[PDB]
Amino acid sequence: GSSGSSGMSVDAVEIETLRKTVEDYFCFCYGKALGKSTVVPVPYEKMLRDQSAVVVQGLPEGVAFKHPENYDLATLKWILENKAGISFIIKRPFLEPKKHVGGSGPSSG
Repeated sequence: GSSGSSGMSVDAVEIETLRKTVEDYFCFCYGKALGKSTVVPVPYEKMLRDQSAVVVQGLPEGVAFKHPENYDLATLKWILENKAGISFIIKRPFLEPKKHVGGSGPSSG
């Protein structure tokens, strides 16, 4: 058995929860500008190499569009604060093959 079991900080669940909120947002702005009825996952890996297909506005100073995990807890809060303003401009959809029709009806469980 364990003697001095050391869990995780209580505030930790915060810094982690914040990164998630920002992660989704980027998806909302991206999918929203596309004109779809659902959120789309922003391909950071791709956007990183090619920052033209989709632009990002409403960002702070001395910053650079990147994963919401690379930003310090401090910065993270900012994004969420001035998020309502953050916008996304789609210049062109990345190059990728479409997916064949399979099963409709997205659910959780």
